[PDB]
Amino acid sequence: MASMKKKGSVVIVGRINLSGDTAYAQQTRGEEGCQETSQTGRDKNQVEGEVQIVSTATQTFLATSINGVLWTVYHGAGTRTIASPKGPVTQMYTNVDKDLVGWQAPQGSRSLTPCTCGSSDLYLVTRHADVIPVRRRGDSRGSLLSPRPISYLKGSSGGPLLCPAGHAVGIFRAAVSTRGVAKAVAFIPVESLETTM
Ligand SMILES: COc1ccc2nc(O[C@@H]3C[C@H]4C(=O)N[C@]5(C(=O)NS(=O)(=O)C6(C)CC6)C[C@H]5/C=C\CCCCC[C@H](NC(=O)OC(C)(C)C)C(=O)N4C3)c(C(F)(F)F)nc2c1
Ligand SMILES: [Zn+2]
Repeated sequence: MASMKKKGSVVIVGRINLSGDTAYAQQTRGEEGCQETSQTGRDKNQVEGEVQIVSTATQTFLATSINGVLWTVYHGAGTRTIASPKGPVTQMYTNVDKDLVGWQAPQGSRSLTPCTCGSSDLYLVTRHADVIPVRRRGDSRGSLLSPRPISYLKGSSGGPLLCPAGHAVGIFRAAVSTRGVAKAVAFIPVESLETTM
């Protein structure tokens, strides 16, 4: 028992900048500092924006602030704490059935508003800051207007699908792949997050 290890914290390592006319990824922490911050859980970096790039020791993905909660996928974060200036922060929501977790949104983040538009013309934001049009096809599915190899979507779970007005419609969960080409995506609808809240 004496040598039983602790899994580290999720760490914010960058963000997707949507504040201007041009979407772009920004790295805010390199690999070595990420490893150190995962073990201590103490991240003194200033957080900005709605979409964070996050990492564990073994995986990197996205997390999205909606109504004061930073949300991501359970298949990325598990039950992990997130690093913050005051130390590790415990999840406030965990739902494996939805592939969903959330923590209180970091000080300095900005939150998206849940969409009430009832629109089916959506936009997926990836970890490379690509803004991909997606037609909504059901409660939890949308089609890519321009299909792409799954390589282009890998690492973007936890990112948002947005409506034309920039509201949050859902959280990207899984790619529907045929022969390595993503023609559609599965997402956690924001209504599911609102109920969890
Ligand atoms: C115990 O609790 C659990 C444990 C494990 C779970 N594993 C789950 O699925 C896994 C992970 C998820 C994935 O790869 N996600 C993305 C990503 O980027 N992840 S990632 O950031 O790289 C990351 C791995 C986090 C670092 C957006 C994808 C981008 C590219 C696709 C790559 C090819 C994979 C295609 C596959 N497609 C699929 O399964 O499609 C159907 C329709 C569902 C069958 C798919 O997408 N995935 C398979 C799910 C889910 F299914 F709910 F998602 N729940 C879980 C609950
Ligand atoms: Zn909307």
